[PDB]
Amino acid sequence: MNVGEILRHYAAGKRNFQHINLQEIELTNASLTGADLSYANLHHANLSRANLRSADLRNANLSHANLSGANLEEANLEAANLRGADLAGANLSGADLQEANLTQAMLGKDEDGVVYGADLSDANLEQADLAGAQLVGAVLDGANLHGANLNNANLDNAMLTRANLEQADLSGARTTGARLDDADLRGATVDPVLWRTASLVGARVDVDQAVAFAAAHGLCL
Amino acid sequence: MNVGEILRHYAAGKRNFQHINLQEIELTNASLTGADLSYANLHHANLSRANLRSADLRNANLSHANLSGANLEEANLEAANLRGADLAGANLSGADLQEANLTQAMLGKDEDGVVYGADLSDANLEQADLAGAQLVGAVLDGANLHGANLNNANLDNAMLTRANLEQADLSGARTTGARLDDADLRGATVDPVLWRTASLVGARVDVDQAVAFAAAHGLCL
Repeated sequence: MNVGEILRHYAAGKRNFQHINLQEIELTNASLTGADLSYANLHHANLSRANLRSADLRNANLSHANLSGANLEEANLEAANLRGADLAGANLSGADLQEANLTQAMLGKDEDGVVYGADLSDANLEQADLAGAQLVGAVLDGANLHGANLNNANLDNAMLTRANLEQADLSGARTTGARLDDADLRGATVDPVLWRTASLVGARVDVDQAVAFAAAHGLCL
Repeated sequence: MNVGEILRHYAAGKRNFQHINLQEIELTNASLTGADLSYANLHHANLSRANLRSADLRNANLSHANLSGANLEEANLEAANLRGADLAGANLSGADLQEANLTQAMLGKDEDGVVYGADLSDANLEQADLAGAQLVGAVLDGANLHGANLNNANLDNAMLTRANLEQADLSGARTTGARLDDADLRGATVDPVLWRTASLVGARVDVDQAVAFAAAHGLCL
């Protein structure tokens, strides 16, 4: 569908656009709140600064899409393909992102020196795949990351306060300056470096993990 | 016995003086190496800078004695009464001090600002009573403190590297700047502050203790 047709359809009050193929489209600053776009094809699309509050995008293809500064509050993105997408500074507060594919995604940019961290406060990321994602300065306060895959992700200066990290895999993840106060870490897989880098006041941990903390500050068993 | 008699007896080669009453005597800079003084009464005596290398003083009464800078290398002081004795700067390297009473003793003075720490390297202090002793800047590298009582003792800036502290009671002990690298702490009773003050590289610890270390750096279980 082209831009003229779909703006007419939205303006007329139509909201069900599920499975629609919209690959490579240019829609900077567009506003399409409450839209049903489940299973839609949006590969390599430009959606910089768009307002998509309360959209349904479950299982949608968003690979290498530009979403810099976009609004997605309380959106359904369960199992959505976001591999390599540029989400620097975007607002995803309270969104459902369980099982979502976020491998290599840009969720916190420091490219020019300055931090453009994405907002993920209170988001559902149960079992989400974030392997290799860049989250420099991102804010994830209170998010549910039960079982999430964070292999080799960049979490430098990221805020994870009060976040549920139970069973999350952080092997190889960069955590220099990460802020994990009150986070639930029970059962998460981590490197010892984490214990020496992250702020961990109130962090809820396993016994295994507390011993690794001790060992990371030089204690020998 | 008076000073003239006993210097004559030592000079003639006599060495067995066990149980002798020598209370309040003035013997500064005296040299009486290899002497048998087991069970002797030496309450409130002045022995500043004396050489007593390899003496047997088991069970001797040395309460409030001045022993500042004295030499006691490889001496037997098992169960000796040293309550309130002034041992600032003394050399007790390799001495047997098991079961000894060291309550309130001065083993490291900072009275005028400057540290006069006593030397206890490789000493046997199994089950010794050190409650309330002042050990500012003392050096106890490799000492055996299995089961020693250290209640409310001052260990500020003291070196306890590679020391055996198994089953020692450190409740209330001041440990600011203490150096415990490689020390065997398994089974010792400690306050959480210790974990935030002492240097603990290689320190051998219980699981209980490693969790207290974690908890002392703010982790919540």
